[PDB]
Amino acid sequence: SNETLFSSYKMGRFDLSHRVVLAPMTRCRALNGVPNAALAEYYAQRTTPGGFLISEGTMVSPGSAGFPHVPGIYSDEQVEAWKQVVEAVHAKGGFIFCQLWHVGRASHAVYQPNGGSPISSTNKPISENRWRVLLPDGSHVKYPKPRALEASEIPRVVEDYCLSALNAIRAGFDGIEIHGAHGYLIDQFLKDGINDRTDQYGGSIANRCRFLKQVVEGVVSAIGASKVGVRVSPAIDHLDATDSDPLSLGLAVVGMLNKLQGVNGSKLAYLHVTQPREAKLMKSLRMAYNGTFMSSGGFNKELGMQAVQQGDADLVSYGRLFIANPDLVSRFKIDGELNKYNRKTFYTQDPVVGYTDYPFLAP
Ligand SMILES: Cc1cc2nc3c(=O)[nH]c(=O)nc-3n(C[C@H](O)[C@H](O)[C@H](O)COP(=O)(O)O)c2cc1C
Ligand SMILES: CCCCC[C@H](O)/C=C/[C@H]1C=CC(=O)[C@H]1CCCCCCC(=O)O
Repeated sequence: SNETLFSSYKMGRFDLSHRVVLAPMTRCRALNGVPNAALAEYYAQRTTPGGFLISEGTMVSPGSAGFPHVPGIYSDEQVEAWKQVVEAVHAKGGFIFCQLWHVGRASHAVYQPNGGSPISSTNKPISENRWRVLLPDGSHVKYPKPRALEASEIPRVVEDYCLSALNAIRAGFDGIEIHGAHGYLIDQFLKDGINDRTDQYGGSIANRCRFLKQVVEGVVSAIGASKVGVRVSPAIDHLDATDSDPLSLGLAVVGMLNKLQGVNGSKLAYLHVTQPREAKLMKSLRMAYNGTFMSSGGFNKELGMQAVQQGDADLVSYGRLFIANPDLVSRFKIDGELNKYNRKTFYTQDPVVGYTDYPFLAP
């Protein structure tokens, strides 16, 4: 009860100076899928010594994008271009994980090779009321009808995750995070409100987890458990990703990861859980997971401070506030003022405006 957001922490290999984490955040500045100086600049600004960072969602294969100008890690060109961003982070003594991202059905023909259909667990489109895919021209259109995968096809998509993880390390990354949240590919298998499968990848809760299990297994096999994080969001309806019982789902995922750590012999870097914005559900998964717990969603300083003090979380990741405040860790420390975030420049392509030009705190 004497631990705070500013207490040091040992994350297996990595000795952290504090608990404030940069949440993964799509910003769409990686023009044409390739990272650049602007990304290096933006992440560097946000780096503190012993500070932990999570990169924006990063493509694992052609077709895995549902956003314009998001970066990839499947090609050599991408690997080489990422090096500057990581080196920049390492220079300032921070740690960085590449989030491995497949959007599944949350895509468009535009982002698909040969203009194909996005792949998912189901053939059902995302409903057309609340949700629209954003296109390179800035317009918003309806999500198309996806193609459900053959069972035989899945081991290949898992191999895409392996290569991406192997590239990430080769590019200098300290590790990777599996994006299994927010209604993207993995979540489309996890949630029974999407996964209408007949086979071993659907039905029972154990069956809905089988996809993630394999993805986590293959990646851990490739680069070691200690360099792997997993992000899930059991209670988030984004893109029609509902479950009949989110608490049982979360606990089935938590349970899966525990029972995997015996099979491997080593612990994962962390489990990353996002809240929408009961609170029993979070505390429940925490007690249940044997390892580091990074909690996310709607946090400020006081909430983040009390989460650590009470043992609800080891680490707390910040999204919206970290965009507006490159030196957020310092601002929290001295209880300083916070810059407000501008929504309009979240997903614009400018290297500077709304991206790196958020001012540091004055001396
Ligand atoms: C502009 C923006 C982009 C985001 N992109 C991602 C992403 O690529 N991958 C991911 O797992 N979460 C993404 N998120 C969700 C954040 O990781 C985080 O969970 C969310 O911002 C809620 O936390 P907060 O209240 O501190 O902002 C994004 C959020 C925002 C606002
Ligand atoms: C001005 C707001 C634009 C919408 C941006 C929104 O935060 C969506 C972000 C998506 C992009 C990548 C992701 O991984 C998604 C984040 C999921 C946010 C879910 C909302 C949580 C809640 O229910 O409070």
